[PDB]
Amino acid sequence: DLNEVIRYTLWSVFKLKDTLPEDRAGYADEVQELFDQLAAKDVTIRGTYDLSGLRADADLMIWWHAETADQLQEAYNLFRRTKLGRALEPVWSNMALHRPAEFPAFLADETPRNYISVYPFVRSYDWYLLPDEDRRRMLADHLKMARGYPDVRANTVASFSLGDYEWILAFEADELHRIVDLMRHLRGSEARRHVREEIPFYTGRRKDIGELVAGLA
Amino acid sequence: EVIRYTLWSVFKLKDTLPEDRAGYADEVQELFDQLAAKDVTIRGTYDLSGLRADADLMIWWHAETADQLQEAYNLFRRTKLGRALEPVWSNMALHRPAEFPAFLADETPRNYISVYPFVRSYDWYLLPDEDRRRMLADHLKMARGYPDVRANTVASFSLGDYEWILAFEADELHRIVDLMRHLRGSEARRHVREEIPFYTGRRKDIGELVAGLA
Amino acid sequence: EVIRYTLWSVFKLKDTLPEDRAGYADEVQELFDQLAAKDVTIRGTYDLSGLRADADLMIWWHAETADQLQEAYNLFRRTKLGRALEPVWSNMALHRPAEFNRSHIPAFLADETPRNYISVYPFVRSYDWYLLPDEDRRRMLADHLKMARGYPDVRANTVASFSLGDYEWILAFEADELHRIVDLMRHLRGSEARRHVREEIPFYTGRRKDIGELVAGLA
Amino acid sequence: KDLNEVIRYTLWSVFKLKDTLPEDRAGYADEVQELFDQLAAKDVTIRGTYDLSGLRADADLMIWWHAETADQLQEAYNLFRRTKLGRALEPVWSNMALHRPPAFLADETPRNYISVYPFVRSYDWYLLPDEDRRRMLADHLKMARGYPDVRANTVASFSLGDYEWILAFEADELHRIVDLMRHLRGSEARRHVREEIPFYTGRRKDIGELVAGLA
Amino acid sequence: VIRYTLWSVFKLKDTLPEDRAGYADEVQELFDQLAAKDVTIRGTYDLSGLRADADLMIWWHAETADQLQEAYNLFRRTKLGRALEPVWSNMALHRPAEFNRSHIPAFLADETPRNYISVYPFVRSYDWYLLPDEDRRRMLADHLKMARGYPDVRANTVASFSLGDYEWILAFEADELHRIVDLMRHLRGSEARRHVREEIPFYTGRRKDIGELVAGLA
Repeated sequence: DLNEVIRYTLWSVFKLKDTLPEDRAGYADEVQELFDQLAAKDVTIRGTYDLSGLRADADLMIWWHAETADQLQEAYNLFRRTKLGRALEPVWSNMALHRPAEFPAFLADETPRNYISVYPFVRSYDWYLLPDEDRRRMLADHLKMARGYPDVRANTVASFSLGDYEWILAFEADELHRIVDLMRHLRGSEARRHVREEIPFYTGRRKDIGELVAGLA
Repeated sequence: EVIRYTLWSVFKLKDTLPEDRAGYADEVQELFDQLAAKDVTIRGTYDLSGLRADADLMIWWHAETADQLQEAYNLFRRTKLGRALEPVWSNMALHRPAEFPAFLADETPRNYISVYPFVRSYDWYLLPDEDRRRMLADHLKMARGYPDVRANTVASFSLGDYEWILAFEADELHRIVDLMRHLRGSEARRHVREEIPFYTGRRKDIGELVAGLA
Repeated sequence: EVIRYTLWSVFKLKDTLPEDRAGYADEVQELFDQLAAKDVTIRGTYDLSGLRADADLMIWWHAETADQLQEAYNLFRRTKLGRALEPVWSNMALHRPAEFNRSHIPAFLADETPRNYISVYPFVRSYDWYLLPDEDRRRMLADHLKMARGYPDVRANTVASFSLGDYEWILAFEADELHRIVDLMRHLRGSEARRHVREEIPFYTGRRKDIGELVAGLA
Repeated sequence: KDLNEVIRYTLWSVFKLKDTLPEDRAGYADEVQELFDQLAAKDVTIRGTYDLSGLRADADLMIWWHAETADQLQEAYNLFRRTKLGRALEPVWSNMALHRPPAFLADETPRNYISVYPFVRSYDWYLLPDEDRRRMLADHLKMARGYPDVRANTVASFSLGDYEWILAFEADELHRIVDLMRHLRGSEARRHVREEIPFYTGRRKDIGELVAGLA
Repeated sequence: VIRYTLWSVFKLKDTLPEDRAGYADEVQELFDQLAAKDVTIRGTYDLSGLRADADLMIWWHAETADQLQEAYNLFRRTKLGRALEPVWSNMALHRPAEFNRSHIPAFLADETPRNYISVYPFVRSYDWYLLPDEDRRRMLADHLKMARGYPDVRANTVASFSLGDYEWILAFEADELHRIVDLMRHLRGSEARRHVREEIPFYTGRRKDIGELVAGLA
């Protein structure tokens, strides 16, 4: 059903060039105004996240999605023209596209969650060549191992050929330690034998842009 | 016979372009026009911004000699736009006969591009000829469902850090994604060492491209 | 089962501090005092300089929530000292239940007595480690404890960091004699768990110092 | 046998533009040529200067120089960095090798193009039975015989830097270097390789034309 | 018996002044003041040209890590220090060998000057310290035997576990640079080469007095 709708999704991570000015009046309002105008074009900002402290080279993440990649490219450059954007250096910006699963929470469920963890993913070279039953069993068993974490909202979106990775993953939860515990628990899944890359991790706190701007150095 | 070198040059903004960027695109378009008189072809300029944090612009250009493309590259870096950009990745390749090119036979424009380098496993070129022939033929068979994606694979041994540069051009971006996902099922995936960075973006005329960058 | 987030934040000098650095340390100590009043604990500040070309200072701070540590981090970056520094590596973790013991208090909350030196590094196990039969992992973890019994003067901290950053665990070792940390690490190269390691760098090692003497001694 | 007894250190130094050379760059090339002339009088040979621009984003210029001692090449390197051209450049990669038991001593005839890269063999390569190493180095020689127009240099660099060998290929037709390298992918020695990048490929140019053509 | 040793590598931010009078004198006076406090500067080395991202290395050692940290920061306040960017600085100390009873590191026993140096860090394979003791003893004995043809290359092996990213820092001092090259090539035939994970960066250069070193840098 919702697999026939096309939705590109972009996670854009920035770090402070140094700090924001002591007088940062208008910084958040300008960005909120941009986000409001993007919403008129059905470009959705799902959240802005404070990453500072949890990573030395990242401070802010924007999660935005739209029907086309071009809309998100325009949004990205318009953000970089804001006063806040001009105080930031781009760090990591990766797009993904909802594709039908072989055997999406952000489109079905918009209720806010306090924390997020985002990371890219690359499977082993053998993974897509395995017998269909191997991959089906392993993807099924990781679902069963995740059933104890219904409070963690999981997104896994295809990114082949949009960048350096195969999937981008995003986990949303109201309690940060539940993301930690989920990830630790899934280390016991057999699919862990078929992983090549899963960093960088960008983890932080969802905040409204006003509070986000006020809190950054 | 027909020697053609092909170069993909990727740049990122030093910061942003000035608010008043009048003449930035015109100067570059004038340069591309003069290069055309020298049979240096700009196949396209592409907006990479947003899809990568450390890249904003790609130029795909080709010529009969590498020297012509080096000259073109330096002339571009002297333009106002070139002086607002930092070089990120610039890699040349050369059309060579296949063991067992669409960018020269087909010039019709496509909306989107994906460019990435490629390095095979150490033993790939040592496998029995029939093994390579079989896997290369089977990846052709698997790509049959995507005739709307125009593929180029160009040899780059000794021109840089890689063995091949690949470029995929399509009017619908999701078709490039779907092709790449589908070819993950080819046995040739067992003989791969490197395939990044990926540079994917939207083909734009230089005026619109310059206007849209931060 | 009490949640405590712990953060190690590493910085390097942009250049040097000014010849006149009056009030640099005082401003930071005042911030640390205000944070302590809000139950944000600065366990230590450490001089890393010289032992690493790209690091000079580390702060170990911990609190009930990640958010409190994010606020502390940004407030530190606003100090004069903070504005003279470039962030290098900042990684958070928290104690979670061990697989094979019933301890629920991490060592750093149980023992806060001061130690002269520290070594901090992240850790990532082999892909197969958590897939091994339980008894194998139990045995190898038991053996690394047994091999560490000759080093009771090295205080060890093991805290989970899955999904908070690029790693699985953050480890910290606190000792009054720096060579005892070296000798411990060398000795544990004989543990079979070494066959199940993927990543364990960067190492940030240095001398615990009061912020006044730390600021005075930096270039 | 006057070949593998004469001592010769060889250095490949790669630079990139900090940004761009000035529009008025008169005297830049002449100052460098004057230095090269003074170095030749001290038996420091500049085998070539090469335009790498465009073929790599982080490289514009390479100098290949060689001398009887490493110290002479260190002096040459620093003197170049004091020229106006040198002060407009940032060092990128500079690696020395030492001729141990090469055509850069037997053949001075210019060639239009160069490809330079470092090399590290598998950990067990030097532990293989001598027959295996003899066979593979011999077969790889056989595979290169169709490319006599490509001049090959392989120079030991153990302990001078991060590598085991530095390789340099010189040819008048750039496509012949490409074709040689592709052909040698069929050599058994390819099973015993750990590292072979960065590649620095470019066009040999006199310093005047090189300086005029850089951004 | 405890002696920490530190190798600190720097690169020029750009160049030194054309008139750099006083640069070397200030550093030499710092070295003299440090020697009065039993902080030894074993050598300063010109790395330039042999590496694009390094120009100067200092080998210094002292009874405590803290003394070397102070020395490092004091050097960074000199005019020369302020013209340099730190690149790589790694500390180590001699610890008892597994299979010999020597307790004095070579660098404390022999300080006669040598023209050239090669310094690099080292990390063994994950299984190396898990091998049967006899296998490790045999391979270490064989690498000593293969080095017997190079008595003119002075070797130091110091432990660096937990002080940085490595297990050992190695230093080789010789009057003829080609002898270091030849030693390393020869030891590629040792069985211990099957048990290596990391051995770069290599910092190789010429020992110089600080005056001539400063004079020769760009």
